[PDB]
Amino acid sequence: MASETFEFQAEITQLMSLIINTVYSNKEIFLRELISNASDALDKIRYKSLSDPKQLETEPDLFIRITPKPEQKVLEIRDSGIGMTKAELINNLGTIAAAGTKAFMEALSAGADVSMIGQFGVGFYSLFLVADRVQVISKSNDDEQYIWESNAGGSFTVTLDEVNERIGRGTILRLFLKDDQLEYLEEKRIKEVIKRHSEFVAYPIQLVVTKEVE
Ligand SMILES: COC1=C2C[C@@H](C)C[C@H](OC)[C@H](O)[C@@H](C)/C=C(\C)[C@H](OC(N)=O)[C@@H](OC)/C=C\C=C(/C)C(=O)NC(=CC1=O)C2=O
Repeated sequence: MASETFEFQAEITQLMSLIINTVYSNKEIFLRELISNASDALDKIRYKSLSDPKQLETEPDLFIRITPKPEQKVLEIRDSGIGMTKAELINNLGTIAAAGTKAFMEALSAGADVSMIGQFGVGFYSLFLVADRVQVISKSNDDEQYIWESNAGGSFTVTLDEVNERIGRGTILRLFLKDDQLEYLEEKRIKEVIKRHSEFVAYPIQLVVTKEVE
């Protein structure tokens, strides 16, 4: 319940500020980036399990799941991958990405397409193309479930999770969509973005759709 507050390394702050404010036209690339991250996390729990099969037991099903939450203007991207500990959330989302953000920012200033962001290993931050706030909710086998929260400002919070559904293992990216990016809540649009940029994914991609019965 009591949150802890941390400062972003200056370079990450710089990268986020640029992305949340950019008028780049191909914002849909965020979904490919987050699906790729989900796939990586799943690769890692699968590989870890080769020599430690009990690691799968916390969530035997390996999947990527996409859930639009229209009333809240939220889009969730979930995986049952390896997940992240508290220390991992703090270090990797707040500091380790710093250098990668610098080289990528230099490439941007030179004319690189924002879509290159994954090749510089900082594609997580592409979520700010469509969202002005994010909660990363994560459960590693090695720690409790935690919430990392950022609004692209210079600081982020980490809080022990006593408010969200239990995930057996893995991560939820909960995107709070900008008012002009609500198209990414629609089933039709989501399918077309997946089919276009994520053709070769080794894991099931599940879409959770809410429909009124008549
Ligand atoms: C190859 O590893 C990747 C790294 C190196 C490093 C951070 C990996 C991380 O180390 C603790 C875990 O091993 C890994 C399993 C966790 C994820 C991929 C998370 O995604 C999900 N769904 O768990 C991702 O998002 C919340 C966290 C950070 C992503 C960043 C900063 C990024 O921008 N791009 C990156 C994409 C990557 O694939 C990246 O830096």
